[PDB]
Amino acid sequence: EGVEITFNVNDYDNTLTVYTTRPDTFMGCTYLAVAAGHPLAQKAAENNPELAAFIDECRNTKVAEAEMATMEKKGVDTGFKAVHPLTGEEIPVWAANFVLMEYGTGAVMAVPGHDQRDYEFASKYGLNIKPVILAADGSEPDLSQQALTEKGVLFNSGEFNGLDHEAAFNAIADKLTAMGVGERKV
Ligand code: MET
Repeated sequence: EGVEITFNVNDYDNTLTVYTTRPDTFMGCTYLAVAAGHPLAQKAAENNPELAAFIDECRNTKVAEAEMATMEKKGVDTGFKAVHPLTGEEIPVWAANFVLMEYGTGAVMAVPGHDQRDYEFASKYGLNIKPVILAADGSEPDLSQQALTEKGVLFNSGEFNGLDHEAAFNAIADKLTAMGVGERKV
């Protein structure tokens, strides 16, 4: 059980769609990551040689999911901005070597405040790291050095503040659904 979530992207005729099993952190989404082989990444490749090079470098490295906690994570800013549906604010779309086309939409929403892979990528590239879950003693999480990986009560999540994990999961899934922008999967 998770959700597909659809973002519009400024100056791009298609949409971006992401799967996650953690809609509860969705207010903490500070950027999107697409596979090198993804249509948006290659529409952008057209006016970007750094990305052309990166895409070719990736086409060589057969990155396997199980080998990923090991590999140097790498990526490039596509230039495209996506609009966060709940928030209204623009977030960068990056191409990343750790996102694949084979399984999934070839795109992922990232919450570096609460997923460690996400935290390492954002640390390395200067992307925003947003706390939305509280530590288990109900303090603000320490995000000076690593991601707070625990499930917990949301904060700094607007209308969703105060909700525990299961309540957040449903309240944010239901909202994205009522906005016709999200879909539960079984
Ligand atoms: C911060 S936990 C959720 C983030 C992760 N990228 C996911 O889509 O599940």
